[PDB]
Amino acid sequence: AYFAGMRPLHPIDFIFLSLEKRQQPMHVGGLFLFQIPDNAPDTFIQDLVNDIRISKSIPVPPFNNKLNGLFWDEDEEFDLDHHFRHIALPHPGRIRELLIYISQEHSTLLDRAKPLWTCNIIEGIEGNRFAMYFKIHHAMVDGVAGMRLIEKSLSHDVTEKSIVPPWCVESFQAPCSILNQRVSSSRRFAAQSFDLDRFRNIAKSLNVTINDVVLAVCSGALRAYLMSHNSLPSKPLIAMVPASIRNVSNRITMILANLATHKDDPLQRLEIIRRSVQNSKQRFKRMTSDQILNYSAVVYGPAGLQAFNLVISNVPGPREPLYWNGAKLDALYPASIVLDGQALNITMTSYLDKLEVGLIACRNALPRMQNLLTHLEEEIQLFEGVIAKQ
Amino acid sequence: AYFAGMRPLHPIDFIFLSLEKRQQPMHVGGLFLFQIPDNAPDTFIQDLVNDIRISKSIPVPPFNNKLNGLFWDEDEEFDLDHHFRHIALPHPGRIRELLIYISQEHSTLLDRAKPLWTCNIIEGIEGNRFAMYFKIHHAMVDGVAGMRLIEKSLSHDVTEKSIVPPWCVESFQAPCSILNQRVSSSRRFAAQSFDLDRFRNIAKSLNVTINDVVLAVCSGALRAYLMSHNSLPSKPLIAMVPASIRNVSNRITMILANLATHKDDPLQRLEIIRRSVQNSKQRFKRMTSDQILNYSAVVYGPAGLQAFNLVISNVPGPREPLYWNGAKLDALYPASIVLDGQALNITMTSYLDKLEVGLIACRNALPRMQNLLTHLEEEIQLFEGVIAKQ
Ligand SMILES: CCCCCCCCCCCCCC(=O)O
Ligand SMILES: CCCCCCCCCCCCCC(=O)O
Repeated sequence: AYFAGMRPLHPIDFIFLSLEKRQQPMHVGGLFLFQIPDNAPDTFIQDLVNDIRISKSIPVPPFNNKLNGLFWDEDEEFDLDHHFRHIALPHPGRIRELLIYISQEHSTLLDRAKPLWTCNIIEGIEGNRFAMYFKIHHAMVDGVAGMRLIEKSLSHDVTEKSIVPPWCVESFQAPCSILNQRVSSSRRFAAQSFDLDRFRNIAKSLNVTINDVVLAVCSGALRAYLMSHNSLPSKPLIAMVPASIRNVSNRITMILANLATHKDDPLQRLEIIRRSVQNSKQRFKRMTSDQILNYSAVVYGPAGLQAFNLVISNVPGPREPLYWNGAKLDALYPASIVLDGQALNITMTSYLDKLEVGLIACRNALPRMQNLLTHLEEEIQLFEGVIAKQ
Repeated sequence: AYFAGMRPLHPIDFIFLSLEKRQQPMHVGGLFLFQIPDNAPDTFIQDLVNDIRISKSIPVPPFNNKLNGLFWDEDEEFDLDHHFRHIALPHPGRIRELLIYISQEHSTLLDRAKPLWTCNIIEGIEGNRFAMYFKIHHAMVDGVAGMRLIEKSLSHDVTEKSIVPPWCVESFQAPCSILNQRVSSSRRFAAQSFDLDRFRNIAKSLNVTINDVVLAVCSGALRAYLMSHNSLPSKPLIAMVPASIRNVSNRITMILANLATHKDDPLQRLEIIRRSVQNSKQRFKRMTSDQILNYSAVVYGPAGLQAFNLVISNVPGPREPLYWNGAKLDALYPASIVLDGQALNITMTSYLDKLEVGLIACRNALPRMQNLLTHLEEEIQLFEGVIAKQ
């Protein structure tokens, strides 16, 4: 064995630790929005956190794993107050201020002396909700593995009562642009839910896929945002994009595609994007460790002359609702990684027939990045408008 | 493909690049001693180097490979005077001063902007010899892969004349000790050839393996050296050692073993070592990439509470002589890697029924480390003495 019980790091794990620097933390995160149960006492949160604070249960893997050289070792002294925070948003708890708080928290490095995760419970969200923000290093999980952890730790049964804390359960065509700039550590997170049936209706009317429509909505929104800052490149943006929107224990194949942001017509943009996705020869399967390794090298350590301007990621979420001690998971937003030369990341999760959009950027490279949420909505409306006339 | 022709780094490659720091370069080296041909003109070296300087031939892989992000790319502009040096040792060219020169050269980092190798030709060595010192990053080759490059680039035929430069051809039981100390970048290299038949005769007389005898010779020598500096630990040194001395395209399995340096009798030391090598349960095969990966993690990124005090490596060399433009390869010495917590490395190569010993150390952790060559000889003589009486 290896030091009696330890496990060597996987090469994938080691990539994300070696590439982490002050200016580019290599953790991912999930913003969970929970609806307080209809029949819950006013002390529902206080009691849930109190059960956590007094619990004698020990974290189960991977939450009890910590680094020891090039090996995963077991944490023998769980330090709750290192990993856990319970705070409240001041009245009236608007989503604006929640996202400010998450932007700040997503900026800070994880301490490598302890298991590489933290958990925030934020009470007082408008609309009778509370939030959990779970930060976890990419050396431990990517989005798909994170989703499996979510499904193991939460319940599909609204009646089941939680008895332990969640962590104890069971070739270079891309132009220069302001997106491609050295980054700071300070982040801006902008998140919003969209009804997936709007994209489904557009796809059916124009005889394309939902993935085609989503990518065209992103393209038009990026074109509008860049134009508003007089920063639209002459050549179109190139992006690493999914081949599909949902694809069986599977990570979706990723494709190098032309986003056609230099065209001024939405149908023209959609047409170029659809063809590019269909016909691109730079296709990166993510079914085997080696395939995932090679994809990770392309994306996080690309060779240079750049190859692409941004990554648009898709992390499938569950189709059936989840619950925490009876509280319904109302929304789930992904927060991914920015790094030098990639100051904007777009990641999306499908959950309950919603498209959960998580935008993460370097605060100083992309000012007012949150405007992209408005540009996205306006682009959906544009496609809906042209179909309404047709 | 990956950027049209490039190749992703192997995880093994990436370990040796990521762990390199100022104080611990991660290159290996070979010191080649050549005998000038009996019928050679006095301008043999001048002409060989001149043929190199004027050659229009291009390096072949791996010598034309260079880093580009997390990928191997092709070097499109070979810069001879970056990679190549021709110097002379001042008269009378003793081996003492050759090893001083190699100690200094083995201390310096390789520039990552170019292919990760350099070649030194040193003329004027005593005894009608010249030396080649070839430095190459472990991200490109380990010892066994290096030996295969040597056999491809040199000739087995004394009559064959070279027409191109060589690069164009075709659980924690180990005590604290001064060996286990943070290191500087400055190196001391101490190299010497021993007749392998002396170890063979000892092995036959005492009914043990040659590997058993070599390890016992190392143990007694290390005990004497440490005692001479009042630095012999009370507990025995633990070492990562080979299971055999020659083992088919194979890397020898490595074993965690008790060197028994706390015993004062050579036969006692030999007995403990032989049993430990036979019975140790920490055995690390190196037949597959995964196995080599895991071995590399143990050795170069060990977990801590250390596990071992040093590594004694064996790199098999050819059994038949090699030649360069008629000049016989008379001797071949390996120079390996020291790092934080491992200030001494012992590596050995079998060539022409000789045991070629290459000792490499942090200059400042182990003063007068070259005395170990004397202690090694004295230990062989000790075993020969006890057999002569028996
Ligand atoms: C119960 C603990 C679950 C932890 C889930 C953390 C969030 C999942 C990652 C979302 C972003 C992934 C980005 C990506 O890999 O493309
Ligand atoms: C023709 C170029 C050949 C380059 C050979 C360089 C020397 C081989 C490495 C010797 C030390 C190896 C240490 C080890 O891996 O255990």
